Amino acid sequence: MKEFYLTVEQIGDSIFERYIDSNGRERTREVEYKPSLFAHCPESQATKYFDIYGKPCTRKLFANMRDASQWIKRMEDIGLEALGMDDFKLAYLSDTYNYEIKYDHTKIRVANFDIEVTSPDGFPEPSQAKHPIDAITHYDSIDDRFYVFDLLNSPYGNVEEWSIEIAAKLQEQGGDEVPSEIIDKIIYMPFDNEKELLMEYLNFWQQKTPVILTGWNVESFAIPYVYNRIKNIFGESTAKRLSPHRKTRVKVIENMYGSREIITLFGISVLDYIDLYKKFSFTNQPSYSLDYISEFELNVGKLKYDGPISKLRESNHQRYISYNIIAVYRVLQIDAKRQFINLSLDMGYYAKIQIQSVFSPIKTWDAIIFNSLKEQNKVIPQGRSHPVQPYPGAFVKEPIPNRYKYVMSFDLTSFYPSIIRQVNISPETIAGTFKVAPLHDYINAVAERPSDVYSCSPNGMMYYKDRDGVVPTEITKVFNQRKEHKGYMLAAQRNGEIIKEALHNPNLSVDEPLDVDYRFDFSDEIKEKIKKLSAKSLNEMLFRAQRTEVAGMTAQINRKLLINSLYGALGNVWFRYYDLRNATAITTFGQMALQWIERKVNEYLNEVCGTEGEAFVLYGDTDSIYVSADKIIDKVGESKFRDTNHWVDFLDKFARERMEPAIDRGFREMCEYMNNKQHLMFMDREAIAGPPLGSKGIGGFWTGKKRYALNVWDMEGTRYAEPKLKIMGLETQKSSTPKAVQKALKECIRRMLQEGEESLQEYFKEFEKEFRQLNYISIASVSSANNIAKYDVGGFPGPKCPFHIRGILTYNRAIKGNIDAPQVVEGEKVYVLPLREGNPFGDKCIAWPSGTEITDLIKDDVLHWMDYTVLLEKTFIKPLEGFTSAAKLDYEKKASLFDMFD
DNA sequence: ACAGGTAAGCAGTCCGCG
DNA sequence: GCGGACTGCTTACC
Ligand SMILES: Cc1cn([C@H]2C[C@H](O)[C@@H](COP(=O)(O)OP(=O)(O)OP(=O)(O)O)O2)c(=O)[nH]c1=O
Ligand SMILES: [Ca+2]
Ligand SMILES: [Ca+2]
Ligand SMILES: [Ca+2]
Ligand SMILES: [Ca+2]
Ligand SMILES: [Ca+2]
Ligand SMILES: [Ca+2]
Ligand code: NA
Ligand code: NA
Ligand code: NA
Repeated sequence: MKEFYLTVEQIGDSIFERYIDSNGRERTREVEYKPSLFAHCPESQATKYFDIYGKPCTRKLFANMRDASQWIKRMEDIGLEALGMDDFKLAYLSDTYNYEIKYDHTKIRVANFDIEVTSPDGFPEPSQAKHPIDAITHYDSIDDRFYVFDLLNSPYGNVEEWSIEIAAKLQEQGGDEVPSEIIDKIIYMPFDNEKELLMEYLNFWQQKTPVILTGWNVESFAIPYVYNRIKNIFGESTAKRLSPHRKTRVKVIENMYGSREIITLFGISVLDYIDLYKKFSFTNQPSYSLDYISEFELNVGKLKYDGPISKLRESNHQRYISYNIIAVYRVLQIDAKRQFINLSLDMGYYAKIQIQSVFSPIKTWDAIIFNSLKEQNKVIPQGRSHPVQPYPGAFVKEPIPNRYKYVMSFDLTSFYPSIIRQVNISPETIAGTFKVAPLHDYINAVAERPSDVYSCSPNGMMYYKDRDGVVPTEITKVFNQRKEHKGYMLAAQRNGEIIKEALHNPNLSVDEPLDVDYRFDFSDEIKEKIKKLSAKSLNEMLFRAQRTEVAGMTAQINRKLLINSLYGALGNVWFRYYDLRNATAITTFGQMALQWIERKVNEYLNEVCGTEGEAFVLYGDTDSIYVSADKIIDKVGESKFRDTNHWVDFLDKFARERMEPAIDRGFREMCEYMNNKQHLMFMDREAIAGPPLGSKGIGGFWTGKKRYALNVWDMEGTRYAEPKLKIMGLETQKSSTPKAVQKALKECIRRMLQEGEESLQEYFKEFEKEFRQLNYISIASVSSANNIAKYDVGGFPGPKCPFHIRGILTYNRAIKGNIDAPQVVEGEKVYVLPLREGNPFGDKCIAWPSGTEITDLIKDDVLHWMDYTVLLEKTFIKPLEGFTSAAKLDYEKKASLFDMFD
């Protein structure tokens, strides 16, 4: 097989690499890499190398990387550009691996670990590591085993070995319900003293050193705590054994009081799953505890336990260890579903960067753009500094608040990247400029044609229509990657719906879940089968379908992020190729395109419909349009429509056969107008929304920009079995909204769009009535806690002090002294509840770390002093008053002029 | 340092108000 | 007292 790298580091004049050799084994080598840089030179000295702008350059080879470094400063001290890849690590990879990398993931050692640290004080700061490490569960992907290290003797209590048969038993049987599929994979190792455990762990690590190291929060707690614990005991040179090269870096960020550290283990790629989750999951959770996340992702128990975690070890060491093993498996289960590690490897090896670099799109693209240029024997420009500076983005139509029974939406495929490709925007494809007319003249096709020669943007830029650009080239490649995965995804979604309608005719029997590749649309033979299967087999398929979908989603939504981030990069001063001319060429062309098609779509429906001057496009954002379909339906009337499914099928057909064709002609013209390289402005139907036939449901409404809700029946060709709401911007979608309120608000909306005014009213009267019975946590608000101290002003709120921040301050006063209660971590999120006039806390509200139930010290008090009336008005009614006001309804039946009969 | 702009809602502060 | 203009903060849509 082809050789591929594992980890790479630059240490002095040496580049340490861990790789998998031609045979398939893991090796490690030191290399005094001879790097190269470039200097513009006289054309009289023709050569093989030229920068991206065609100017000739000379290559200088250095005896070692340090000389190449000093040469960069010298050129800087002279005032001349020093071209080429300045991060030698990348150069080394681009050099060592002159080809597309095909890697064997079963060869990459992926380790997952978690540690437990009992602590009487409070959260045991890893900068200190003053408490003993009493448990480590480490899973190795090549061994496929969980290596458990248990400390039986500690100054906080001595316990008996952990029982694997007790652990395996069910909760209901006094066991731990440790997943059966991993019981035979556990390797238990009890230790009599902490030193032996740590020492046995280090040797373990040397034999099976991780290439990729992950876990939940391992970077902020596990890794650091282990480093300083082993360091504060066996000495610092021992602590450095965690690095296959014996070199570590400690980054100190002593945020105000208390000190937090970040340890860098050279020769190792650390992918904290929490960071992988926040970047690739596309979610915004009120809490980020593995417990909360596992629940959200896997829908499993809450790992229940009696006393406080600080005493879990002594009273029930049996469960303590079982819970540590599970937390490790939990992250693994999430990964099998989300597949963020696979994504990371894919990207890392595609770009040829250290794997952990996938957290940085700028470095990811610099590597890509760099390699792609090295091929053509070109020299990348030197990174220059630029001052931060604002620039226009997308256009967003101001919508008319109101309801909208029938609405049809259209969007553009990979907009900004497409625009980049169509216009050929790239650092070296610039041709010049042109006197620009007001953007609205291009929108209205009044302005003279920009260029007859070049590709243009309404922002004034011109690019070559012939020559191709690195940016358009490399971005298109990942776009195709994005396209393949979205196809697999929508297919799996289309299958999920086929199974759902099936779960209506579950022909009783004991059957087998079919053998199918859910990425492809179900064949006719299978569709014919399913219909007979039962809930047993059917449901297993639905689960497998949805797992396949999520998998594709991950792969596609993230290739999207990456390409969209290349556009972003262009507007960020640290990007080697930063340039507001292109960034703006992009966004400006974007604004034109949307408003251009807005005009078209309007002209086309004021004609082949009738009424002229009417505005069909009611809303729009960046690259989308929501076309009111009322008239399209009126044209034919409800008559011919047998059922809901009919007009929906009618609209689909109309959008695909009529709408789009016109729209395609609309952008084909705009393309000529700008004389762009290649037409790539593809706008397809998105949603088909309306209320179920003959119902009082308004089926759709808006309150303003970025705040609407539609009753959708088809989304990009997926015809749901049951109508699915599409809500955006409203409180039901915000993580700051109490769980109970989101559920309630969404239901009020469901009723609004689907059933009617009185349906909405009924539910409102009921929710209000039982509201006070809700669970305190389900109705608490959530917010992040930044700059807690800025307004700390002595335990009491300072000027302009934010509400939630005020809540915190009050909390620290109710636990003031009790250094045993949970603290609020700067940056983390917190639950927030209002307090009625007069309370021992003495303030408007109180706030505590999210995902956790406030400690028993305060709980029963805040539970009493809670202010449901404020919670109900601020969180539920106010927002609701906004939805119905825009919908032109009332959640509460207003007294009528007829309230004198009854 | 380490993708980007656009934009809504809440809550605090200051000010004009018989 | 108390709405309204403006700002700081948070969070969602593209
Ligand atoms: C979601 C998102 C969009 N955008 C911009 C660039 C997008 O091309 C533009 C339109 O957004 P979207 O419509 O969300 O996405 P898209 O056009 O890139 O892709 P598709 O619809 O095919 O899934 O908004 C960002 O810059 N960053 C983001 O994170
Ligand atoms: Ca833990
Ligand atoms: Ca869109
Ligand atoms: Ca789009
Ligand atoms: Ca054209
Ligand atoms: Ca189309
Ligand atoms: Ca689409
Ligand atoms: Na159970
Ligand atoms: Na059936
Ligand atoms: Na007309």
